[PDB]
Amino acid sequence: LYDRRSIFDAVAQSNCQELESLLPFLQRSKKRLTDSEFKDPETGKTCLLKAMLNLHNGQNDTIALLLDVARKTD
Repeated sequence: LYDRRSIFDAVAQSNCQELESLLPFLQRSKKRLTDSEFKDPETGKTCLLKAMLNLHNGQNDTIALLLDVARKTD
């Protein structure tokens, strides 16, 4: 299972393994990665923006992971 804090912590630490089950999680849950559950309640930022703000030497593998997930889900 996943929630906003878990995804944010994963992308912050560049943990591509932790998000391996995000695609089947969302597909079984029938809910989009862009849904208001994943947006910040105040700023409106999504997990992608959180990943973009945490880059290591200009690289963060979880960005391509998230983009692939969002492509595949809806």
